[PDB]
Amino acid sequence: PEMVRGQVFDVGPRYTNLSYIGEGAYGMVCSAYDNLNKVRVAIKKISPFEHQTYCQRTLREIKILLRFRHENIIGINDIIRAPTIEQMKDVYIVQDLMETDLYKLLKTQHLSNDHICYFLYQILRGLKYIHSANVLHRDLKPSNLLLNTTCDLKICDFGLARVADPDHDHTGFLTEYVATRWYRAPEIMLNSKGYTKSIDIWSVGCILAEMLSNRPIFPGKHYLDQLNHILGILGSPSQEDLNCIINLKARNYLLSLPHKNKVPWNRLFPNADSKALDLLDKMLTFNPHKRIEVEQALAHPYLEQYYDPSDEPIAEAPFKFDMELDDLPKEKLKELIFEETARFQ
Ligand SMILES: COCCN1CCc2[nH]c(-c3ccnc(Nc4ccnn4C)n3)cc2C1=O
Repeated sequence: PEMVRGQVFDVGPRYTNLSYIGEGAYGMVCSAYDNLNKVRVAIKKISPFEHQTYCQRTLREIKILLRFRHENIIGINDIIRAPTIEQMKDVYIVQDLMETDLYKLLKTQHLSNDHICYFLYQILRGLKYIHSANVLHRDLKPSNLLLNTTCDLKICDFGLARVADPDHDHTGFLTEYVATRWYRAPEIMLNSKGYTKSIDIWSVGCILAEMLSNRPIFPGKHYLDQLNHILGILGSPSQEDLNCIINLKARNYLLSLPHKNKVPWNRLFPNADSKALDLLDKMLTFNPHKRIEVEQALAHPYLEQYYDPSDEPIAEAPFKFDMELDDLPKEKLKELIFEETARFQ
């Protein structure tokens, strides 16, 4: 029973020599050596039983990963848990280990156009699969994109993922959101619950911009400030864009703002590929209905050297509907997690 960052990892003795990788609100990620497999792996400790919201997120993450199988998406190799519900205090997800992530890479390394193009293709390829399953990632950011030495890319962290619900997306002005702020689409702040696929596309665009400059494009200091940054670059929303916002609080705030003109991408990224800037423009579109879709993004001239529809697979068993996990108490949710993880025992 080794310890990391104050946390006890009951993964011994099959897994030994734990090293810290990252943290979350209710979980921790470590690397370890898999005795009898002769390889180093990644192990995520999850402790969601004390909170209903966490139990919902856990069941969804596990359910998705267990059904997903794709080169550009992190899979589950094993799941460690106590033999009984009474003894089950945490859940350990074992995954393949990746050398690093894009967050770590961008802090130190300048990316060549070839790398940017290749990284972006792999993200969209993975995302095509995700969206074909009727799933939304809802937390795509550099620290959630893993890399190895040969530049293979894998999407990780399906903790905030859900089945898409387009008919129940509308909401009020400045309603609270759990996803990372810098990669949050403008509509989250104004009228969206983030239940549509276009939410992931915005994030990818934010990632593409960051790959171009090694700096976040919309670095809001806080929740209120995030929209300030987006509008500062994109400029004032058009009449057409404004008519899709029917919540009066949101629309009236937008109308109350001074006129601002759009800042051209070539002024922010003067060294960037002109085709890359074109694709970035369609990803970072204010109106979520006008925003480019994953399959369209792949067919974009910027990625023409990788684009192969036959080699970009989709899911065999897409999720029919989102589970009503919200209502269920921390107790029934635990029992469902227990049953989902039973096969690995
Ligand atoms: C508890 O947090 C939940 C959210 N979350 C945080 C970031 C993360 N990273 C890996 C992972 C998986 C495999 N390899 C790596 N490698 C790696 C990255 C950096 N440094 N290294 C070594 N990271 C899984 C997760 C994850 O799911």
